Amino acid sequence: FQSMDTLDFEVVNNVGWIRMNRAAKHNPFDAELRADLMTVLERVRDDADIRVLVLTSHPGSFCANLHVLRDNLDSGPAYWQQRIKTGLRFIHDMLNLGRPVIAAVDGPAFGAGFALSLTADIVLASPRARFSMAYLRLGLVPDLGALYLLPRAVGLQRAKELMFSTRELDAEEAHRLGLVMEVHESEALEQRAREIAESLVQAAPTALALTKAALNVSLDSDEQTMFSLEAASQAAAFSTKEPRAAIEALLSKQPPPFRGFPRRS
Amino acid sequence: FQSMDTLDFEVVNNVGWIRMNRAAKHNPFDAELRADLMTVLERVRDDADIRVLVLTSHPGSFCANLHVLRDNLDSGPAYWQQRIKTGLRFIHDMLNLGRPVIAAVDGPAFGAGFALSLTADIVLASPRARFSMAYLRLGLVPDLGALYLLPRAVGLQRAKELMFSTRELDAEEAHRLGLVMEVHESEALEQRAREIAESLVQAAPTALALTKAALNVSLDSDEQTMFSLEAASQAAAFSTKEPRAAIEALLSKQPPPFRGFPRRS
Amino acid sequence: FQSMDTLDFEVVNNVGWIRMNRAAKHNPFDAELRADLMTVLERVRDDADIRVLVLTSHPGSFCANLHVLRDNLDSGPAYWQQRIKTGLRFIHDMLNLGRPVIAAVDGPAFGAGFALSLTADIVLASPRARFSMAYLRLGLVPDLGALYLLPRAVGLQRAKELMFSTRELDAEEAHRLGLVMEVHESEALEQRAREIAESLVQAAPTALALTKAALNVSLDSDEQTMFSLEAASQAAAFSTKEPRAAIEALLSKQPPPFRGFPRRS
Amino acid sequence: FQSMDTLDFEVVNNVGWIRMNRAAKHNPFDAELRADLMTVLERVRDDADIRVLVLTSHPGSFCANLHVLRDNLDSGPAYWQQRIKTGLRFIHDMLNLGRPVIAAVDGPAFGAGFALSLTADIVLASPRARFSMAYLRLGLVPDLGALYLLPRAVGLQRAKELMFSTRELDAEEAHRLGLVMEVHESEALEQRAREIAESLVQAAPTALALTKAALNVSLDSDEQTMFSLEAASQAAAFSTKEPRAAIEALLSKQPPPFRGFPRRS
Amino acid sequence: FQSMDTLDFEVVNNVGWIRMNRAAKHNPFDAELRADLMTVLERVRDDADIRVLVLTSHPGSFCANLHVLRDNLDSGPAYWQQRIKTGLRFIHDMLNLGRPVIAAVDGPAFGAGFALSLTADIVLASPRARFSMAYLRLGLVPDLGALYLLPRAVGLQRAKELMFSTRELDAEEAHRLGLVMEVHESEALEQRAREIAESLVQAAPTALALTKAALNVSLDSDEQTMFSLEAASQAAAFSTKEPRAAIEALLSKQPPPFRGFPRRS
Amino acid sequence: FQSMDTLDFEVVNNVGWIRMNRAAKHNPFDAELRADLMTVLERVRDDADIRVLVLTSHPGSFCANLHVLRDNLDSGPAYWQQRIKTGLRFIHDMLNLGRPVIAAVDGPAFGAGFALSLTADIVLASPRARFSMAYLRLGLVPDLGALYLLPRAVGLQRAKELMFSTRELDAEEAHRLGLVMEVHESEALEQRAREIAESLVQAAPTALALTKAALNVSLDSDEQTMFSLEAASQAAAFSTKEPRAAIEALLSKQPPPFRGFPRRS
Repeated sequence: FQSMDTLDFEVVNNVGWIRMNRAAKHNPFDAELRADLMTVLERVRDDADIRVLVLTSHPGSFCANLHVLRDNLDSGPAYWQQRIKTGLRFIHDMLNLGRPVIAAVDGPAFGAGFALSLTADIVLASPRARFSMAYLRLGLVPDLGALYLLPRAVGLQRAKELMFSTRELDAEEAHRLGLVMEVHESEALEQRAREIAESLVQAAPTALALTKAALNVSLDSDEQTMFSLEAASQAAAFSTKEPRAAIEALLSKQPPPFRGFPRRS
Repeated sequence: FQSMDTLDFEVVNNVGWIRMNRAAKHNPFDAELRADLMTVLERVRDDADIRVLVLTSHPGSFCANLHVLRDNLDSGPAYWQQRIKTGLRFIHDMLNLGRPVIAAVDGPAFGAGFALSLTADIVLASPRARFSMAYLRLGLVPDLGALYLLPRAVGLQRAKELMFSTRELDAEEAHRLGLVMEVHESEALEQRAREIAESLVQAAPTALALTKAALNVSLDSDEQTMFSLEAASQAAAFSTKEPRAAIEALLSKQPPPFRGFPRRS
Repeated sequence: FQSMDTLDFEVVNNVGWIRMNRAAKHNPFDAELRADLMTVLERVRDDADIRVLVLTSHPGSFCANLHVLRDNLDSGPAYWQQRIKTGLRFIHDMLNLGRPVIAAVDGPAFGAGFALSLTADIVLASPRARFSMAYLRLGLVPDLGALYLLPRAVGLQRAKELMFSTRELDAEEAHRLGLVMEVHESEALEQRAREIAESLVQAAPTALALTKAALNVSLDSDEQTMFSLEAASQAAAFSTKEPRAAIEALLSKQPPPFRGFPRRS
Repeated sequence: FQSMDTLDFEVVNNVGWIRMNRAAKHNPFDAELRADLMTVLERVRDDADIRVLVLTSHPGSFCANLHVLRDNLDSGPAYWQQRIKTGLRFIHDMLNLGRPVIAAVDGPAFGAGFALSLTADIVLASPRARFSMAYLRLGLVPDLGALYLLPRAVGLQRAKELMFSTRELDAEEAHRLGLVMEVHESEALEQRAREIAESLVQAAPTALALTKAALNVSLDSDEQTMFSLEAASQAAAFSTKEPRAAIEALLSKQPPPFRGFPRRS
Repeated sequence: FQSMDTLDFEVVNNVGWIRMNRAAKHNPFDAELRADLMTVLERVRDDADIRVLVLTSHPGSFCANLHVLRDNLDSGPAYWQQRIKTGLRFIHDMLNLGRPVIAAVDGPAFGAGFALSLTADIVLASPRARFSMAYLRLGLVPDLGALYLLPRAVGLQRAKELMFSTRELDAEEAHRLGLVMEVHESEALEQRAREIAESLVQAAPTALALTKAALNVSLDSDEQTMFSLEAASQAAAFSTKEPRAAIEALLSKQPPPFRGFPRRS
Repeated sequence: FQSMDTLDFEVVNNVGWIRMNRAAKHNPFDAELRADLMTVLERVRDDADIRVLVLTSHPGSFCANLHVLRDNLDSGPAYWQQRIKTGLRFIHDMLNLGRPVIAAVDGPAFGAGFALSLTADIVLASPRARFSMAYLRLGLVPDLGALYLLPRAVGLQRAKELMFSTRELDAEEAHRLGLVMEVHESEALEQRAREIAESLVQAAPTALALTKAALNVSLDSDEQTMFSLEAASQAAAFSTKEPRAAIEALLSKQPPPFRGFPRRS
């Protein structure tokens, strides 16, 4: 249990809970939050027993810094090319994280917050969740990998309308579009994230990491490359203890350690 | 009309009907089914008069072998890398088949069965159809090209939730997501597959094969490559008899040989 | 204000209105329309003050030439490979146009017309709009980049069913599938296109063009390439006047010049 | 035979000779040359009897406009993004030209001239030929598709050293690196280009165009996509008269119409 | 030891020797050779103890069927699209073979023979070896994956000159271009192939197969995809016995089982 | 001037000199060297005045840890998948570094050292330089991005022979293959690296960084994507001071600040 400037981090039942802790400020994606998230990721890397992550906030907020923009308006192309790279190093790290990441969204996920939610493996939301890409309001292009991530979630035409309109997607529509897996009342959201995360603790870390890594590049790739990635990944999976444990159980007419997510209740 | 160990194959009105014939066992995707399907594909290749294929089962099943997994748990990486390749040779062959393939799903399409349904050009289902990727329950990564095929059907976020949750998609949701083209009552399903397949018999084999081949790689490719594929494909299509027959008919105020699928009734 | 053989072009409030003007003939995509559209694009390129384009028709039509096909049925592969390239030069130009293009569809968008609508950034439609790829009825493969564009809008399985069935998508389903952003009554359609287009006049031309160019290739590309494109694009955006104007306004508790699209009314 | 402001164009024995005609100015790649080259390309498109092109200059020059750069130094990102696109439209057209293009280089091919030579199918050079990418001397990135074309010719490491060093490659090294097919004395260069071009007149236009189009995208693509392009292209080639003529000749123990390039003499 | 119609197959010291046995006919790549090679590949798949393959011929020939072309000149696009696919199934199988393939070339490798040599992992040649792509002499595009394979070996410009010129590459130039690893006198060629093949018997089958599979797709892919393939492949390699055996040996100041190829002598 | 455990770092005339300082141990690529190199990269990022980097060693060595391998032989797939990712984070950072990196190689560059040299923009070597990929000797696949980097430098066939043979490339051959830009006597090597690095100090940081970023992804990409990257990059370059300074100088008949590398002497 560690309380940081921009988040609280707690490991309970092999689940790393990242609770962003500046709800009134809407947890802005600034250098301070980036640094705290990097600290979390480094702790996660060094500890295989942190099996699953939940990314969330105090209720009513998620993630949604103009002074730092103002101060750097004329800093020049070389500066901005590098500053974008700093942001992208973080997104790169999220996509490469070999643990499942569940985002629980109970407030605005705008700009950086929407990009952040797009790096999660599973997104759960309440009816309070709002998603928006509003960079064009600032005369800017979408950053933090949004140009890459959004079309892979919703297709080209939908990405275009979202980024040009800068409109807010509500939870129901985000669910309709497959950005959000399930919608729950605000008062029930954390428990659902808990149930799902704790179920994934029982899943094989190797199978999890390899499945995530392959899915994350699938739409960048081609048939033979993905077929070769499948072959290497399955070979790796079969050299772990989990398939035997699962197979023996099922042949003994018993349920395997990972049975999927718990039924909604 | 040939009755095999795992399927019955019948050609009627230029349509090859593949009826998997082990409903009680849920038509497991094993070496025996693979070999029988390969036999069918080889017969299809040698006979241009088998214009369309329907892949189906005795009602109540579709396609859904743990002993062979158990026996090979510690066979090693080299073995598994090769065994995955054997499976992938088959999927490669399905995707490369120059005839339209209609899958008619009236039962569970799980794991290999879901991958199999993903290789079809058109999927028809009843309310009994269930789709699931449950490899993670075994501590394994999805195989038979699922990592490649699923995101191309539903996008990255949806593929992720399906593969991590291992949940069952019902027919209605599969239709909503575009996996399934139409949902029909079990008692009406075969006749619809018949109507659709027999309509495609009238379509140009060259246009059909080239359209399928281009679509199958579209999302792996890029603008100039696909533009070049379009140019080569259309040049090839114009060197067949079908455009003349279709054009002459339409200019004579008559319907062309292929008018689309029959209206639902 | 210029009246051409196949369209009328009018610039009003920095919006270029392209009104195809052969409604009775359904504005066929022929050499004449291509040439007139090319003239428009060349005028747009030379005039940065034409900030947004609306592509539309006299009401009841959109875009939906068999004699030229008949006359060239046996012209040969070299001929057809080149003629396809001529068509594709135009589509290439549409996708590369650095201004937002709004299509307002109040009638059939068939074949070439559907391809044309797919090159727009935003599609608005009435309940009269119908979309269809019916090339297979002619024994031909889809042209004008449809094999490339359609799967990027709707995924592989949906593209396949649309192109094999040759069915007509109504406005409601096209909206459901994300081809169409909003559906409006025919009598209200033009005003909505007007409202949206005039709002985009306030958006930064640089941010607009760079966002469009990046989105248009996102699904052809990969993580590191798109990350590098993001970095270069943002560096370019920050060297324009619009971010300062937007940021100063927002820090002064005032709305920025571009606030998104006007609320539906 | 047409004499233009920046080139002379002559068709002799089905070969289109493009002779750039401002040797003292080193045939700068300006709006005037672009427009004249576009005129040539349009004439080539409309006339299938112009089977092969030779791109060359009065001896001692090839292709190697700072005032237009100076005048536009502060024109801004939107302007430059569009002006680059104008240049790239031309390069796109060169790469898409379905006729073989032979470049005969007897002088500096610098910047735009090097890019131009990279779009040719065959490059012949004299010992006077020099190749250089010197954009970095101007504080600029390489343009006219050089970032795309050069690594496909020489690999990444070599492209990097060339573009960072801005060094001049002589004919011998360019030949060593495969940029240049053959090196001939200045006094012999045109006749070799003539011999090679006239030999290609005998080659099948369809096979030529399809081979060029496939090669031009090969390194952008993947196994299954290129295999599908091969299949469509060969199907198209077999629907022409040339294979029969070639096969009949060879079975009659006679040489085919196209036997390759004439022996060096 | 099995003597077939088009080749003799012999396994000696864990090396599968494929000796094509129709030298006078230049071992034409016909249905008969394809079928015999497929038989070999199937035997190789079923026997992990066949660790390395050598593909060769009786001396003076390698691999270089016009009647079957003549008979099918007007068979049509659908036919040819399928026949090309049959050929490509074979090439696909060669590239996917998880054993190292050494080609020993002591004669013409023309057309199909050049494509065949391009699928090998290592090519050894004598001064008698000649390589040529001469499809354009027949009015055809290069087949058997040449459009894909050649640019990956030599770059775009070189592939173009080779395919347009249809010239013969001698051993020395092929070695210069990296097609050929080593050139040996005809009388010494087989022994060198023997030495190299028997050395690879000591290499880890898993590392071999995974390295080959990754290299074969590297130029089709991108940074993050290849990084993910590396991670999965190394994880798989570390679950084999060979690293321990190699590491223990080297730490004991002893040579590992695989030390590279024997010195030339 | 900072002396670290595995390297000394010195900034002289805007050039960051990285001098690896464990020559007797051959500067092994271990956690300690990685951490020190990361420290350097972080200092480079924070200081735009460190314009160019030289990566080198005390003479006689470059970069060429079995105990850490031995200790982790059976740590499992999940562990190794993550440890490979740690290594790849570093390589990713090298490729993304917006400053030119010159490697000066005066000794063995083996395994990790060869991968490291492949991330440099320019490689200079002495006749003492040796390059080798010898992972297969350990029963392992090449790591640190070698599977990605090597084919982009030398093509597929050459990468294969290098990785399967595990042979040592001498300086002369590495230069022949374009891995090495220039070969200099050991006693002259550092001064050449100095001359080249100090010349690049005069080059535009924006043009440098954008050119590097585009080249690094060129072979992963496609025509339209690279054309769009070119457009965005040039727009960014024109918003810097360097083009004006260079253009004004050249129009004044004076040399620009960056004239290329100094002549060899």
